[PDB]
Amino acid sequence: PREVEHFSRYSPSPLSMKQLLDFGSENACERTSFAFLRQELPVRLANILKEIDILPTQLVNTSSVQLVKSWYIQSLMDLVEFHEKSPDDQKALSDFVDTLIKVRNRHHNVVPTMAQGIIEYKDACTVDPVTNQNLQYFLDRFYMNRISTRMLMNQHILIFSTGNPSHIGSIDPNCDVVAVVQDAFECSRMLCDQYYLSSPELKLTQVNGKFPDQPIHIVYVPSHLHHMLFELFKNAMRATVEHQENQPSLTPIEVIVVLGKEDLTIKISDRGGGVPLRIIDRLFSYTYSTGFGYGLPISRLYAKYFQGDLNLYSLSGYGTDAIIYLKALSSESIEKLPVFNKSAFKHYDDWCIP
Amino acid sequence: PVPREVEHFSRYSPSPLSMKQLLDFGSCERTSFAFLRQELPVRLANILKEIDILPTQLVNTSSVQLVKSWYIQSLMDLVEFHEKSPDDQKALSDFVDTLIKVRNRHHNVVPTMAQGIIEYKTVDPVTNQNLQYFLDRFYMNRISTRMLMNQHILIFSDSQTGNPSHIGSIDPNCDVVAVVQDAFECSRMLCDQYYLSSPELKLTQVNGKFPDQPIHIVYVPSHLHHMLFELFKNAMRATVEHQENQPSLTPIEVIVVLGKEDLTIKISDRGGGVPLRIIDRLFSYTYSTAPTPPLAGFGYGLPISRLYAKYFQGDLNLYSLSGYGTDAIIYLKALSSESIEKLPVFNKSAFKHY
Ligand SMILES: Nc1ncnc2c1ncn2[C@@H]1O[C@H](COP(=O)(O)OP(=O)(O)O)[C@@H](O)[C@H]1O
Ligand SMILES: Nc1ncnc2c1ncn2[C@@H]1O[C@H](COP(=O)(O)OP(=O)(O)O)[C@@H](O)[C@H]1O
Ligand SMILES: [Mg+2]
Ligand SMILES: [Mg+2]
Repeated sequence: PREVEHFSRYSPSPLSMKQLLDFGSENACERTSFAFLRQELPVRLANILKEIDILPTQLVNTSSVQLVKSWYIQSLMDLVEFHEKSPDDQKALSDFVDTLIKVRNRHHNVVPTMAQGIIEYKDACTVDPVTNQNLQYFLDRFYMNRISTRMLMNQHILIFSTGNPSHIGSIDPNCDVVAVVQDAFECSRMLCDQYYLSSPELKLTQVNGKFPDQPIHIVYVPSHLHHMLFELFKNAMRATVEHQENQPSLTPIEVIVVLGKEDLTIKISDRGGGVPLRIIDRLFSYTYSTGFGYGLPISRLYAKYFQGDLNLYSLSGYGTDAIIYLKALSSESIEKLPVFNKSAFKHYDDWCIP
Repeated sequence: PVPREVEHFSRYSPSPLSMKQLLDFGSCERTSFAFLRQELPVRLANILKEIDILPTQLVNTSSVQLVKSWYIQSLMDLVEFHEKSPDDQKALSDFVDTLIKVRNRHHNVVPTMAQGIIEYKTVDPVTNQNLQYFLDRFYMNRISTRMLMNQHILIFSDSQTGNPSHIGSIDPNCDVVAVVQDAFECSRMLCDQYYLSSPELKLTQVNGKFPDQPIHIVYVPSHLHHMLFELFKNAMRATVEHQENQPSLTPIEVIVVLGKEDLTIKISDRGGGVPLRIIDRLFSYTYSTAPTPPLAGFGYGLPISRLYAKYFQGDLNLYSLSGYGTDAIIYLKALSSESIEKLPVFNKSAFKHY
């Protein structure tokens, strides 16, 4: 409808982790957050809605994609309804919390519903290299967009409706990185043991280049950090178990946590045989697995969402290294947000290739 | 301007050869002659076109104008052979002498081109992304024409037979670990002159392809040596300057792994790492954190080394943990049939790029 095209004319406004903190830690003005989000969420919903229409028709027409599209247009309409209310009407502040909760429940199944559309589409139809590349591009952007809107909405929900008191919404201002590592390792070990009757141990070490004795803390969303580590541990454990199938014991998964001036980096090392350089990129493809191959690409989105990153490099025949990079300063942890614009629409032989 | 024969031969694509094919004509002089007399002018004319569209204040440096002058003469020298019959023995022999002449003429191309970049700096090279793009293609083109000519010279000349165990410059049974130790020795001796000390080598090897067997592939040892040498110089500089407050130096650790498709060499140091932010700057020509002078300063080590790795469909990557150290990693195809030349082509696509 009209509002999809109207609000798609705005570009999304990215926030730093620091802004989110500074706002909601001490002042936490419910009026301001409400005014901000009733504008911002529609803009981000409308932007990704426009981008959906660019997709191949037999993909857009799947009941899956039509579901996502309709939930989004529905959420966008719900929210826009609050532009007529005043920030001072509290039946409005209160209903907005409720509307956000409804919206978060409505999008709960967005990821797998969209994934089903893709799977349906790829199974059924033949896909040019170009189109399969556009799908990757689209999905990184669609899922990033959902990560960002979930982030914003939960901050408002948790702060003004409640969660952990040590945290400001979903943000932990003193995130104990090492402890998130151990916790994510356990979730993985549980599943590994409950499936293979065995699992590698953790060998973790840490270096605080900043204060060489200090425990390692940064501002971060531990939930996001947990998701990345968990997925990387699942992979490293499965690879270790399957590669050492003829073994008495499993080699340890080795992790090092390092804090430098501007980076926090976590390197996870396994001796699970690796994969050939030829295959690496396919790992980060949404439909590549050997339980669905969303681990790597989604984890990489969580890493990138605040200007971090996630890389794999492997020694085929021996093992694999996964590195997570996170920004160390909260001021530089700024959302990486897709905007639908000339440059993006455009995006949808140089050397001799073998 | 541009001579007719350059215009003409640049209309062809170069033809990528594999290491296997290069090996093989060391197993008919006529046929190498028929190939090279055509191919070499094609590769020279292609790159001469790209030089032609270089920044006019670059193209007009005495250095670049001189390299252009050279590439033109070599092309003509070679085109003069187009009339001769491949079974004219005086021709075949004259052709060898010409390749020797041309190789001597091009001996100073690399430093002459770099010098021109120095002079050119009314600009900033590290940031100029067209200059980087051209430099990758220029140097790769040089690597490939030297390789082709040396192969012919070392196999068919009277006077230059190269290493008797090699076929041309190709070692069909390259002892990868022995080249690692040699490269490390060279770096060690340069490091000592700058620091009166240098880290030690700790090497491990895993042959997944042929367990317990020494590791061999078909490869050009001089290229591998160049790559290893440059990476070891960086690891040693980084390690020493970072650990200068400690009673001793942590070793540089190297793992060599032969897999089914890949040979992978990982070189890990504890030299303090670099922020993720400047990683890609590291592969930019002329980028250095050392003052320009030699151990470091010209900033060619990384981009050149990566060129060598990619030339035969390999690759070179750096992953760093800022505040701790860096992993440098080389990938080479383990099969000679998959080791195929990676060559620039000047065409519509390449032109769009500038
Ligand atoms: N550490 C690793 N060692 C070997 N292969 C790995 C590793 N991590 C990931 N992979 C490979 O890349 C693929 C994708 O992982 P992911 O994207 O999480 O999907 P899924 O876990 O469902 O298979 C895996 O199916 C596996 O084959
Ligand atoms: N192993 C390493 N550890 C820390 N920094 C490194 C490492 N390798 C390379 N670098 C950084 O990236 C830069 C580039 O290396 P290179 O391209 O060889 O040029 P140069 O050696 O002339 O400085 C170096 O100047 C250095 O600052
Ligand atoms: Mg997984
Ligand atoms: Mg160097």
